[PDB]
Amino acid sequence: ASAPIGSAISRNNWAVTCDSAQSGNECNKAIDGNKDTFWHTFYGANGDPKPPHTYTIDMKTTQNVNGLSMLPRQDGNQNGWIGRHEVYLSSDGTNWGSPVASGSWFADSTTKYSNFETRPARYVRLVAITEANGQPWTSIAEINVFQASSYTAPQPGLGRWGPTIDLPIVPAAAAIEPTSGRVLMWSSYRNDAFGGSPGGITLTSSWDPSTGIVSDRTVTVTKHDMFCPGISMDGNGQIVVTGGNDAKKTSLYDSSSDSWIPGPDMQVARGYQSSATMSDGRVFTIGGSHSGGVFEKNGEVYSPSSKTWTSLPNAKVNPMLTADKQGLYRSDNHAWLFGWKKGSVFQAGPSTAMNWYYTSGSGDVKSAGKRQSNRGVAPDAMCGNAVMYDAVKGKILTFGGSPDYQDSDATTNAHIITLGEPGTSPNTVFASNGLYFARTFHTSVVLPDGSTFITGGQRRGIPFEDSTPVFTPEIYVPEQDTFYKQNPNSIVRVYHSISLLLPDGRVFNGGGGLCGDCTTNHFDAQIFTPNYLYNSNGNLATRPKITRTSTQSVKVGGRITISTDSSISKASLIRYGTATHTVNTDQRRIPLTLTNNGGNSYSFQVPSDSGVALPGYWMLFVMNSAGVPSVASTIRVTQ
Ligand SMILES: [Cu+2]
Ligand code: NA
Repeated sequence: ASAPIGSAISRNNWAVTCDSAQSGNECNKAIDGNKDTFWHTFYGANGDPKPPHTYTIDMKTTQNVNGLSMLPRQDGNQNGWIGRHEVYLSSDGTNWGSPVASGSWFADSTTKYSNFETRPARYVRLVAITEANGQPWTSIAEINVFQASSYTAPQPGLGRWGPTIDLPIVPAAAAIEPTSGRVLMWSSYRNDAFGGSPGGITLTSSWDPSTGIVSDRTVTVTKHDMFCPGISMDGNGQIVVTGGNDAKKTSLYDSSSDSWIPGPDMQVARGYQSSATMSDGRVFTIGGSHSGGVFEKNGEVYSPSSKTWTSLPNAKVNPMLTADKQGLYRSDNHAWLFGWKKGSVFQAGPSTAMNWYYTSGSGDVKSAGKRQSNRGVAPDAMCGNAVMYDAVKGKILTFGGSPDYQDSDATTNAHIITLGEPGTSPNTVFASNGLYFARTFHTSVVLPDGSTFITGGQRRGIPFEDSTPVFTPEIYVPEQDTFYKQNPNSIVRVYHSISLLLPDGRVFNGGGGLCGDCTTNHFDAQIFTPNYLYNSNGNLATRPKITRTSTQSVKVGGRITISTDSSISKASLIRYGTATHTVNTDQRRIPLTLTNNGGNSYSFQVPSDSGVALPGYWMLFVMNSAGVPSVASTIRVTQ
């Protein structure tokens, strides 16, 4: 199921307006309180007008609206079930403006919701852009509008959340399609659950920021239920999805052809393992005792070229196990892995013990000591996040998480780890004074500017329960060694939520739930707009534009020349991310050293070490002096 974020508004006083209504299926049937009556557009004898169909409400008075519920027709007929939709709010009934929510609802008869941030409005409009089976009609049994108890306007300078993207599924795994810029999400065998899966099928969905279209598709070709997997963008730009509900499979998503392809079977059955692209475009994986068995799952490496999985038995999982109360089932999951120099992989936690994984020979592991600082040794941080905000200086920021996967309190620990040469004990220090808010199951992304956006989670980890939520996000400014709160959101984002950086510099935050029947499913995502895109007056700043690229495919050590429309102060390369279960081994940022060629022409070299400039797709962003970034340019980096 799902739930609204506010309380239902009384329908005494409403005045409803519909585009069409068939006698018997009147406009008001949707607001009578009886699940048996339903509004229906013209049909048969009145003809068959196609969508968009519109349902407008006049509340008479101004409310702190925060949501809507759309219960479809419950008579077993599917006719009129809304697919594509849009929700608008008006204070006057004439000036609607931009939708507070839009997206697609799944083709079923469960109550559909639109949860969005609180906005005072007297009028509400729901536009049915599409019927779910491609029919001309729209039908609604009952319709409700929710309200917040109070209204507090976002503070200036702290970002803004909104709009809400409505999805057919709970996006528990996601990825950016590099060549298309679309956000790819998957659930499992069902749109809202994974439990007792027959395996072999995965429900996927995509959102296109350019066209605003949300679409879904069942993937059966790789005969893999992609829930709870390893995710890596390999050397060739393919997304490698391993195990999970089908513990030994490998599925490959090719962005170019926008197709799914079957890969070789892993050597070892795994679930909840982390996987990391290596300096040579290969994929390394270790642990994953959630699926395929609970035992010691040592390393394995995938070669895109030969299309084989090879076991690395001396790349031992043992030194990286946390001290989880549930033992091995949890202890080897979601390792904080980073591909580094010379086929090496660094493991930064969650265990207190950090390690060096080597991929030469039948593998190896070497200790890197302990995450610690002046305040002591850092405890296990299962579900803490790890972000490489400066791959050049080998900087990794670590935060939050808990000793045990669940039923454990989260912490505010935060650390800066600096990597050197593989085999060496990196330097770790505490980050400022820690997070403002203790959290676990939170997500994060490194922004164009090297700052890390931190959002969601709860203070005590209890999967599928939206208890002790943190709605106030935080941004860590590396240069200042300071954390800063941002405007809070209204949707709880705890277990199974995700975050990805969008090519326009905005953050896509969504998901949480995937517990079937529970009311904690969240079939959506919100957009967070960082203050870097707003000018002094709360308006959107003007963006520098990248008018030309010498090329869009470059070798490590290679050079790129660009022309801009305006003078730019800084530049950065951000590798395209993949996310699920708090793990994102794909994102990393490389700060660029720009050569001014005069005339708004600049050149830069892409780092020569492929362990720094890991092969795959990257977004190129340029910032003016004001700090406003351009929309990314996509650059393919080859080793
Ligand atoms: Cu899970
Ligand atoms: Na009704």
